[PDB]
Amino acid sequence: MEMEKEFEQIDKSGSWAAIYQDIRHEASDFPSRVAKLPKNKNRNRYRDVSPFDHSRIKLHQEDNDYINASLIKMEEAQRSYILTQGPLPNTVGHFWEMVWEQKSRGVVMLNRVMEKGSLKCAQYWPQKEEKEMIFEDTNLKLTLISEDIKSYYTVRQLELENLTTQETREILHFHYTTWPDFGVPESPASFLNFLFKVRESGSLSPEHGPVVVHCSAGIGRSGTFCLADTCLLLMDKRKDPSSVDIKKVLLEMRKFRMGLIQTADQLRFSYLAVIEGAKFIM
Ligand SMILES: Cn1c2c(c3ccccc31)C[C@@H]1C[C@H]2[C@H](O)CN1
Repeated sequence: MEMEKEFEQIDKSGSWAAIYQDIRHEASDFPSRVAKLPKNKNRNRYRDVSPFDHSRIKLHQEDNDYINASLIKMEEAQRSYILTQGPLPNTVGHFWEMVWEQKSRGVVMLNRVMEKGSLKCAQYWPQKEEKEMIFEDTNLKLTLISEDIKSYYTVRQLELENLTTQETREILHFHYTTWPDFGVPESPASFLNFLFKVRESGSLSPEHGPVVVHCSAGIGRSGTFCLADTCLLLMDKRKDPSSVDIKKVLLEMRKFRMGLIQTADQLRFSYLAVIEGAKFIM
């Protein structure tokens, strides 16, 4: 079926939970043996969210190459994304090592450091120009260059230096700051405006490594971001945009990381975002 009328048909019939459970039943199951090794317990935020072995990002280190991060490679859309958990106190150096090694231009953050009165990720970037951060375990330096605070999101320019080679690179930090502590946003308008700002920066384009996208677990809000982006790109590429099937795209993405889209409300919100976004594109 088309999307907008399939949408109204699920609303009128109140069957979002049944649609979402079907997706959960059909989703791929691949091994995640490296994630579950005892030496990696303090590298995982949640025991039930792990990268598959076949698609995990490897650190360029011979001691321990493990990080909770996955490469989502979308062949028809010609887009790739790295989805990862919010960094932990003992993985902030690994996080920036990955950004460096994978040649990423942008980092997309969809959570606040504290939500619901608890810490959802480490404070992993500097808050003042004159107070830079050094990650001694991976030999990197990170400096805040500029910050632009808007009503729904903040954009930061960061300088990442590999202290071993003295090479430097400019990284863009796109921080969506207004996702509610509970539920999903009422309107997709600010989320879509944010997606378009990331696109306009070059961070999603083939002349760079894959964008790094995270929330707390790296599957719910993060899944919504890449699902909406890929569906909108396919609607622009194909002769028949009504052939784009958001459930089929989500199942393709779940071949590369488990659990993408965590609730039926996130699934409905993803439909809403793609529907409204397709009208603005034209
Ligand atoms: C424009 N720019 C540059 C850097 C940078 C770091 C943060 C923000 C912007 C930046 C680092 C140096 C020179 C240039 C270049 O793009 C890369 N090498």
